[PDB]
Amino acid sequence: LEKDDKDAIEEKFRERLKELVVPKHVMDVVDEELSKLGLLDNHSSEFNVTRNYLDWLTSIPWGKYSNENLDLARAQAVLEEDHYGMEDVKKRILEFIAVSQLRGSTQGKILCFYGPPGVGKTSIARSIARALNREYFRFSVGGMTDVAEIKGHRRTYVGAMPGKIIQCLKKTKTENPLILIDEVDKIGRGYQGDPSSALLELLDPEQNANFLDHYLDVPVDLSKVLFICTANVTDTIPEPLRDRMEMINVSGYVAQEKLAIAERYLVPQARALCGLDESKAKLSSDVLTLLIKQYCRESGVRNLQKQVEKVLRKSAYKIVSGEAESVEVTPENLQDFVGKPVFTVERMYDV
Amino acid sequence: LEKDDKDAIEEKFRERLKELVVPKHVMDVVDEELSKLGLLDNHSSEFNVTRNYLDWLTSIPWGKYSNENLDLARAQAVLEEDHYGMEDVKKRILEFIAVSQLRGSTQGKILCFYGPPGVGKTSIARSIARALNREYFRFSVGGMTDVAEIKGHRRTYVGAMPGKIIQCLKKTKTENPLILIDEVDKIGRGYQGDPSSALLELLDPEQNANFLDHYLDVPVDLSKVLFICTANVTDTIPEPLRDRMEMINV
Ligand SMILES: Nc1ncnc2c1ncn2[C@@H]1O[C@H](COP(=O)(O)OP(=O)(O)OP(O)(O)=S)[C@@H](O)[C@H]1O
Ligand SMILES: Nc1ncnc2c1ncn2[C@@H]1O[C@H](COP(=O)(O)OP(=O)(O)OP(O)(O)=S)[C@@H](O)[C@H]1O
Ligand SMILES: [Mg+2]
Ligand SMILES: [Mg+2]
Repeated sequence: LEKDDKDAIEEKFRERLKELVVPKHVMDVVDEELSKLGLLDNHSSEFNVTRNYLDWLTSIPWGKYSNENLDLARAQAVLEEDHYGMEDVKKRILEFIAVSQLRGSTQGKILCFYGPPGVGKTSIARSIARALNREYFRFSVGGMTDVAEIKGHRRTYVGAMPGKIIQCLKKTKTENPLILIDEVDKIGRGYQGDPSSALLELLDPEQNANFLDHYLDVPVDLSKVLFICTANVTDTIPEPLRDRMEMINVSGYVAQEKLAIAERYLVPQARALCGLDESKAKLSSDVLTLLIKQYCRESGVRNLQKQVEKVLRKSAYKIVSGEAESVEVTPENLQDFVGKPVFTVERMYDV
Repeated sequence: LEKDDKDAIEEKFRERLKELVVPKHVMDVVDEELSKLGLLDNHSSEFNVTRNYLDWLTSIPWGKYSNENLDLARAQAVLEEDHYGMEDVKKRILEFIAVSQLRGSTQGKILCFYGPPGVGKTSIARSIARALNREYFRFSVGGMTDVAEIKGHRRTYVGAMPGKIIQCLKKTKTENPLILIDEVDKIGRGYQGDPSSALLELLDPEQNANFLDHYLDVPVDLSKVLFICTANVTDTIPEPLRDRMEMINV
């Protein structure tokens, strides 16, 4: 077993590294460690750390890129297909694809939506990632207070693994994932190395190219990512970190727009969810108008979500074991069919 | 000792996996960990760690569904006899089962109760779980501050164990237990990682499907669950969290 066994894996790391355009910072560090692996007995207690370190270091993609759809004409459709309104964020992504159409190679940026809850902030990134066609990911940071998740540990410790971003980058083979940090403003104070101190080193647009996770210390390029971050309010963020990234402000909706979203997605979205059908559980557009005028006039689009869902489920139970084979919601019933209205119709002096 | 060995623990895990209908995603992580176990020397700190983490990955049910009852009036009996009145909630759950019976497969939701103390808000939960047949579980959050309790720890720490809900879930084989958070108003805040920062990830009606626990990183779909939350006065709850979950006033 002089040439057997060890030669297999040592060749294996070659093969997996062949196709990549390995950066020169790494290519020195790799092969000498492969030599060190070639020296020692397979059962040597260190061998299982080195065999691990290569398995990560051979595996994280190095300059491999998932070519993105570039034409914006077709981008308009898919960007619109799954959300309505929100024109300014649509325009910002259109600008980004425009620039990337201009200067050849793909390139990243950072952004930070923020605004009223339920505007659609978290609900868009999946759409964008389908739009550009760069690989999606998501990574909530809410309440996190341990920097190790953004960094990893030193590999001296048993079982140490690289910071979460590297696990992402392995799991989404392309080098330019659409990372989506989330709920940034509610990130915790860990009272010993809180994460806000960490994030600045990642998110700085110029310094980002040399992020260095503690586990495998070799620098990784990261300009290509398109980070996105969201928060319902933008005061908790420390001042420099607030400086680092653009703050698009998602807008709250208005009752014309609420009705607009209503017919297009919401009612179908839940009618399929409950299994009802057209002509068995019909809703007038005037019922949808009245729900907004009376029962829900808040900036979000969750509240109306719950009204228009409950209105269906009442009909659900009212059919399957009730006496009517088909409900037909009409305005005359709503005051009882959903509860008493919140908003009053301010009609005091008609005389 | 029945010849304890690498291939034996590898088998017992493998056999344990079969009945489950695992998501294709986590199956690959398990297959890598299995090879990494087999190569690893038997007695070493890395080995016992990785064996433990793989044990947890097999222990979590994947796709098991304790049967949800379907009959309405027969459920109405068990929801009526042991708690007088409170027509609102007894009507709500009845509507919900009417839907779940209608659209085939079981499906979760989320909701919350609020009102004067002693109205029975906590009392009704176990009656519900007996009515719909979902396995019960409860865990007060009152006064809790350490966020890790609902998200575990990194697993490279010596004794780290997965967050609370996963412990709730391994013990009761259903993928759809009726978790019953209690006293949401009085979660700890203002000096350590607020649990409220974390709860949004759970209670998001749709995004919960990729809840991601620190210990076992692999996303844990839990959309089928039926959370319930209680709080005698609905003011201390920060607004974004109050958005997620429909209020009901006994
Ligand atoms: N223009 C839109 N079209 C369709 N659905 C929308 C739109 N805007 C918002 N939504 C809905 O908003 C819901 C939640 O989206 P989210 O962005 O998660 O809400 P949110 O604004 O992130 O609130 P948070 O979680 O407090 S930051 C989803 O059910 C979407 O369907
Ligand atoms: N309709 C009812 N039938 C029978 N017992 C009831 C009813 N409503 C309330 N109770 C009683 O309410 C008592 C306590 O119920 P709880 O739900 O704990 O009250 P509570 O409203 O939860 O108050 P908390 O603990 O401050 S939130 C039990 O002894 C029940 O027997
Ligand atoms: Mg959100
Ligand atoms: Mg109680």
